[PDB]
Amino acid sequence: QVTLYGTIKAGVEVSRVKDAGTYKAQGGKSKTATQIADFGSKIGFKGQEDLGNGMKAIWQLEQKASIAGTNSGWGNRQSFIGLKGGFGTVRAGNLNTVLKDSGDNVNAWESGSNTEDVLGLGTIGRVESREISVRYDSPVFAGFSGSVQYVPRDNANDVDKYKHTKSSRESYHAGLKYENAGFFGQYAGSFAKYADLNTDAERVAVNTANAHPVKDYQVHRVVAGYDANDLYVSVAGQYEAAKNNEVGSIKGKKHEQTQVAATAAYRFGNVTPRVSYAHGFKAKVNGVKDANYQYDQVIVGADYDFSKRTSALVSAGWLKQGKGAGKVEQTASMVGLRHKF
Ligand SMILES: [Cs+]
Ligand SMILES: [Cs+]
Ligand SMILES: [Cs+]
Repeated sequence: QVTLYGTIKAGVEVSRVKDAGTYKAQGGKSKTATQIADFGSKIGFKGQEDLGNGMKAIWQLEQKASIAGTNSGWGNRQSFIGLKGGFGTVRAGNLNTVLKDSGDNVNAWESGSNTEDVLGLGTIGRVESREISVRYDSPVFAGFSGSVQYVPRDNANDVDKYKHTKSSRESYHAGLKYENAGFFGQYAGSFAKYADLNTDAERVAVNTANAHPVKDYQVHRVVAGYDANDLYVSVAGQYEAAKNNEVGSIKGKKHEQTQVAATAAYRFGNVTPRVSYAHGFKAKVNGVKDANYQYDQVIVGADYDFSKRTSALVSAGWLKQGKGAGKVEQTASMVGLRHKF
């Protein structure tokens, strides 16, 4: 058995930015942008084969396939080969991170790439990635499951494979989840002894232009709530910390940020109204308070389910980043359609 699957999703987004620094027009306000945008349409192929003993071969090849014609590539969304059995599941390939998977219970919103941070809880998801890795996922037992995942040094830095001149960027990913009676709680995190961040505090490839080497890179996320009975509520707490590891005056000093997020939704027949709030507290950068990283956002909207596979989508969002006259405000709304096949 071999299956074709995917999601086609798109809409029109209206957005405005209030940034004193970049816009001379009155009040620091940009013009209003109106755009047809793909929301992340994708297409996949997957299969499994019973090997006879409660064991199965599994594989998946998933790709970005925006209906705007902007992606190219195979295997650039989660794609793997593995084996599943009484023992649980083992997979190797371009795999979601345990943090990336936990992101499903944090940020349910659909948007284009341009509005990811205002029509979605983009910022909290900055720690989420796909990685060339191996992963183990346990069976569920007494409502408990866990995952363990690893990125090899020579996958994190191909160039240095034979010369171990740069310190290793290998990383560890792990998670622990409990479901019972509509209640859920999970822990997800990662650790990298050495890593590299851009200024937005996403991880980037070693030797990327303006990458900032760090050491002791750790992320911790806790999410909890209730999902059942037409009611959805969740709350997430995230902690990110590292040491400056770039050679210079600031080497060894502490970076850190705490983020939180909350979503609630109710199902009214075919309509699901939803609201989300998130907050980034002031970061510590080289051991000093930095309110450029602080943010506050709120998103409201609704899905209308024409069918189990097809929804109309609407949302509106209001985001504030930084403090004072350096601050950026983004407002946006969209309307959209989603079809899962
Ligand atoms: Cs998205
Ligand atoms: Cs991300
Ligand atoms: Cs990556």
